[PDB]
Amino acid sequence: QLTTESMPFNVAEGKEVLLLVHNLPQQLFGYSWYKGERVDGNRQIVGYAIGTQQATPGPANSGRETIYPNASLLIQNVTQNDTGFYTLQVAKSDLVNEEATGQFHVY
Amino acid sequence: QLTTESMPFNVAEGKEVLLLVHNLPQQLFGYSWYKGERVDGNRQIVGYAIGTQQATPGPANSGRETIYPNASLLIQNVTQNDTGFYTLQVAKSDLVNEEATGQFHVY
Ligand SMILES: CCCCCCCCO[C@@H]1O[C@H](CO)[C@@H](O)[C@H](O)[C@H]1O
Ligand SMILES: CCCCCCCCO[C@@H]1O[C@H](CO)[C@@H](O)[C@H](O)[C@H]1O
Repeated sequence: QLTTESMPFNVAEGKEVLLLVHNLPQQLFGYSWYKGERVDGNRQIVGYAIGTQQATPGPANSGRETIYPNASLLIQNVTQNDTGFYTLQVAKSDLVNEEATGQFHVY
Repeated sequence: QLTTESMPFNVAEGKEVLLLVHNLPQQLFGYSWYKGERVDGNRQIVGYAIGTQQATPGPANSGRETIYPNASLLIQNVTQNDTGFYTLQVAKSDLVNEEATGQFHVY
């Protein structure tokens, strides 16, 4: 149900990409974005909490990402390193969290 | 820092095992326990809120689990399908969460 997609799906090097997000839940505490295919705090880019509206970088944060209040993740001056899979956990207050994976390709 | 450890490490099928949890961070708002090596809501056993004490069964819930305020998980009438790996996510209120993976062996 929860999905993410990249606009565009194919991204020239050095140009922008937007990771969009769809079918969020009714009710969420916040979002966590991760590089690659699985939830892992060693590959966390950012945590975001809606109520205070508070982003915090994790270790995988490059400095070129911007998370928006609807979960969307912008990346500018994208690099070969950015290419491929991203992963998004929606955190809920009842601890039953939802997760999604998407990607884009760099050329 | 956050760790988990099985007691006992080897469990006779039909007996009990207790998953001890050490070094909870400060400023957390709940727990998730997942079956396996990875955080993944498809194999979740429970999400638990520490303020309200509500434990919510996930897909991987058997009925034999009991979860404590300090995050420890007891499992009773241990089957063979309970063997191996369990993974813990501590939900932090900055969403810069933490994870831990321990195991046990049935016989
Ligand atoms: C280039 C950066 C501009 C701002 C990025 C935020 C774009 C908004 O984001 C989009 O909004 C739509 C309606 O709210 C939703 O349907 C999409 O799923 C969502 O990701
Ligand atoms: C059947 C008994 C179940 C009661 C809950 C288990 C007791 C809580 O576990 C306690 O916390 C940590 C590991 O869990 C350690 O720091 C402590 O030694 C341990 O007593």
